[PDB]
Amino acid sequence: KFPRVKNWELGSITYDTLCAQSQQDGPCTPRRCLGSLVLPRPAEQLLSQARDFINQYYSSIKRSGSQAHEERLQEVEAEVASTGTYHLRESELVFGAKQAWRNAPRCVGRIQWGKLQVFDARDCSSAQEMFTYICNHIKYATNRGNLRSAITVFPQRAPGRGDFRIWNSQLVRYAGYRQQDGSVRGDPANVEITELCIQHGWTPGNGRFDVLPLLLQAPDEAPELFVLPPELVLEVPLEHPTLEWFAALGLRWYALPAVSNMLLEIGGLEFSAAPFSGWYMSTEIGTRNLCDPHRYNILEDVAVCMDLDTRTTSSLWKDKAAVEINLAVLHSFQLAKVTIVDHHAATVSFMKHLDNEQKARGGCPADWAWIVPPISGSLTPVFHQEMVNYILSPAFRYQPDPW
Amino acid sequence: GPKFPRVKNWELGSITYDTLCAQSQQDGPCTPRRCLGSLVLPPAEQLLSQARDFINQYYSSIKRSGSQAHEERLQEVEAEVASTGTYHLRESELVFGAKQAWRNAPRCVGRIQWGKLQVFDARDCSSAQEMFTYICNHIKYATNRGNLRSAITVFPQRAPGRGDFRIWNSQLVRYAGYRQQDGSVRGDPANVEITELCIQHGWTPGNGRFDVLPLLLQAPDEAPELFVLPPELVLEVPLEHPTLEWFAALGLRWYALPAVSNMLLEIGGLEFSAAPFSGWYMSTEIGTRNLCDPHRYNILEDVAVCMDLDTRTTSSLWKDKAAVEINLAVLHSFQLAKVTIVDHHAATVSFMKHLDNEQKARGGCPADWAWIVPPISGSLTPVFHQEMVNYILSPAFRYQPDPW
Ligand code: HEM
Ligand code: HEM
Ligand SMILES: CNCCN(C)c1cc(F)cc(CCc2cc(C)cc(N)n2)c1
Ligand SMILES: CNCCN(C)c1cc(F)cc(CCc2cc(C)cc(N)n2)c1
Ligand SMILES: CNCCN(C)c1cc(F)cc(CCc2cc(C)cc(N)n2)c1
Ligand SMILES: C[C@H](O)[C@H](O)[C@H]1CNc2nc(N)[nH]c(=O)c2N1
Ligand SMILES: C[C@H](O)[C@H](O)[C@H]1CNc2nc(N)[nH]c(=O)c2N1
Ligand SMILES: [Zn+2]
Repeated sequence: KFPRVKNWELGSITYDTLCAQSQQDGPCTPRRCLGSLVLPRPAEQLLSQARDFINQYYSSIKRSGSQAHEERLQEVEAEVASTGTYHLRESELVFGAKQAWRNAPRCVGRIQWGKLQVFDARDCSSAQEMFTYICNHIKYATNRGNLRSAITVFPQRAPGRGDFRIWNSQLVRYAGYRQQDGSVRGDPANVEITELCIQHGWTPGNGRFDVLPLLLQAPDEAPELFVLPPELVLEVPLEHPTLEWFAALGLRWYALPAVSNMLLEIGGLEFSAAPFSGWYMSTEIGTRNLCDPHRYNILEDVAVCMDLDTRTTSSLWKDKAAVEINLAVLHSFQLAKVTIVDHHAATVSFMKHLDNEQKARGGCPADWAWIVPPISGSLTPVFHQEMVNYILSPAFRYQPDPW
Repeated sequence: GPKFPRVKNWELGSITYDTLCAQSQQDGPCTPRRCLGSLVLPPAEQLLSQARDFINQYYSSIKRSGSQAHEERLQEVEAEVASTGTYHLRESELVFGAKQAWRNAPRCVGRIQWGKLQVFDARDCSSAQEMFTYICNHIKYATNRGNLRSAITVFPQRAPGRGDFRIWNSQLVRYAGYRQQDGSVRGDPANVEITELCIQHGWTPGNGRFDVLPLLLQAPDEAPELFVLPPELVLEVPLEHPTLEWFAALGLRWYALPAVSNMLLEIGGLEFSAAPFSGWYMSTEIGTRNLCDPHRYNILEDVAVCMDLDTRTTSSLWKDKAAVEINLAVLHSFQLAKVTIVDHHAATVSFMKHLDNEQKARGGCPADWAWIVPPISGSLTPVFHQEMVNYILSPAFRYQPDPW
């Protein structure tokens, strides 16, 4: 049996047959659905994931079952048989990274999946070197406001030894300073990484938008501190197209969303440092990062400037302030010529992606709770679209924090 | 930690474990290999175990579990089943079961109110005309001149070898949907089919955007029959906006009483195929889904044009700004008309209080995140940041096939 998938706005029906290729088990059983949880709770098998991945690569280039195809499967068998592991060709790595993005059920930006610059950094042997590669990535990805998707791939995990790791969850993060009295100055999401930085010797500031240094770690070594050169870190002050006092709030955000704590798995190999970046969807900044209660939490302050009736929920002051904040983000990014996409444009392009994927592959793994944006859900088309969530490889996965 | 689902609140950092899911006898649509949580829709000795189960639940609820009364009720149930193949619920069993079915409904955000539910027994009903008197009575009590009270009326259970009692309409109040020559719809496109059924059974149609439909009511093994609700029983609220003076000119309105009439109520294996129940609205149901879905009244562009927004580019957020104002108009006009309504901020806050009560009372609460989170301003409400475990418990409200 294959899932019947319905869109309730159009009345149309598809069948997901792609999920039959699912590698791994998710959190759900017939007795209870755990879909809304954010986090999850040797050689024969590395070999089979390797074979499987190599079969996909050769299929992708239509040279499947050919000479090169069997010689490569032989290489993999011969390398695993004597070292217990193997290595990807650079073009196999490029294919894997793009497929890992393609497969990410929670990503709304997947229409872009084929366009991704891949920097091979597997020849790194120190924290210093990683920092070199990280500066290259940021300078490349930012491209003065004209953002380009990219991923840098540091050396794979190895049975012996500790992992290459970037300790920060993103390459650009604002410090969060826990005050005497429990309040937080800056981004509350970053209190622990901020504390790690200081303790590994960083001199802190006391702003709300102090860009953190990076903690980079080469195997079985103490991590090292590196400051990003400020001219590499593009930022957009926030203002509103009609509310003149908004700029006064002194709010801002960085251009480049570069996730750096996830693990990339391709054909059994695991890449524990492989930072990747695209461009922001404006609700991530306008709704979540600035309005979440446990993040910068600015709703009430804006509502008061707007001079709204804060005393009651039913004046919808929250809803109103949130819309002006998102509009400020969009306006400000467009003004500064920095790539951003609104939640309506993004979800329309994601619907076109579902359709492309339906033809290309027979389905598309999608996580409905993550795909529908955090404001105006049912005003976007994805809300009315049933989706099927499941795990395909290559994949991005969570991994434990290295400390 | 323990061997049950760990549940996290990401805003507050707190953790619970759901042990209630262990009580689930019925499976849902998910498996280890894929999640189907976002899909809208996924006996003999068999009756006996559902019955025995429900009777145990009843005796626990009255703290008389294991008692001689408890064991005599079980034998009473097996006696009756054994000789007729079915059995009857005591009155208090039916009240308990109705409340528990609402308590159990994973998609309902209003469950903080579950113990406060007025249950009309109409298990004696025996004609379509009589079902109509009960329904009028329900609408009268439940509306209460604007001060809405939750209620369910329960009609006779399925019975082996006799047809069912059915209310054909999906709600007791529904606006007509008239299919046009040009292929569009006047009124509510959700009601096209029921509207066409009503006409085919002899209703003379209107041609307004808000024509109240008649009810089609079917007694056992009979063609359904048509009943027009007297207009003074159907309370309606004209929509205006607190500051946008022109909003009233749009002539939009909504009824006071949300009453669902097509779900099956299942209690200890018995099936109440007609058991309409009503509460009060949460404002986003009307202001966001009913008035702004593309496939419903679809008014967002009309309202944004009147507000003079730039509807030619997504990035002006015209949709979000118009939806906010339509929601504000629904809240303001209900308040003004003194008709009970609840906004999505108050409703979700209260539902978090419900989760905390149920966590202490039963060790968890089955809940369907995609339906509990409201269709605007999702992450500005606390439910967005609450993980939720979804499973089926009984007594239950269930979907059932349409009778035609
Ligand atoms: C091109 C512009 C892109 C946009 C607008 C975009 C949008 C998003 C958004 C909004 C999320 C949810 C983020 C959150 O709520 O925390 C997300 C998740 C994700 N995206 Fe993207 N994305 C883009 C590019 C990329 C790229 C280049 C990759 C990797 C090569 C990627 C992989 C992911 C993954 C793995 C997730 C899931 C994160 C998790 O499980 O926590 N995306 N995307
Ligand atoms: C008292 C005020 C109540 C409020 C505010 C309320 C709120 C809601 C909302 C917003 C929904 C989701 C509707 C949708 O978008 O389709 C819903 C679903 C539901 N509520 Fe309520 N509810 C209330 C009372 C009741 C009562 C009195 C019952 C039954 C005794 C009930 C049983 C249900 C059920 C069974 C569902 C979902 C069934 C489904 O669509 O699959 N609720 N509730
Ligand atoms: C709190 N969520 C988990 C943190 N995390 C590991 C994360 C992962 C992502 F893929 C994406 C994001 C959001 C950042 C992002 C990343 C990318 C590549 C594009 C984009 N528009 N936004 C966070
Ligand atoms: C409100 N509905 C009835 C209350 N109730 C559970 C009950 C009533 C009886 F008269 C007798 C019994 C005992 C079982 C039994 C036995 C027989 C022969 C018939 C019948 N209707 N019921 C239960
Ligand atoms: C896909 N399902 C839509 C139709 N349907 C069967 C339905 C069922 C409900 F319980 C509730 C609703 C929503 C109406 C409602 C019903 C009640 C009792 C209270 C309230 N605020 N709102 C619809
Ligand atoms: C508990 C809940 O699943 C959690 O808050 C999720 C919901 N959906 C989300 N969707 C996106 N895009 N990002 C998120 O962080 C979350 N958070
Ligand atoms: C496809 C998707 O599951 C469907 O549109 C759901 C989503 N969430 C919902 N939530 C509520 N309260 N009501 C609904 O009708 C829906 N529809
Ligand atoms: Zn599931």
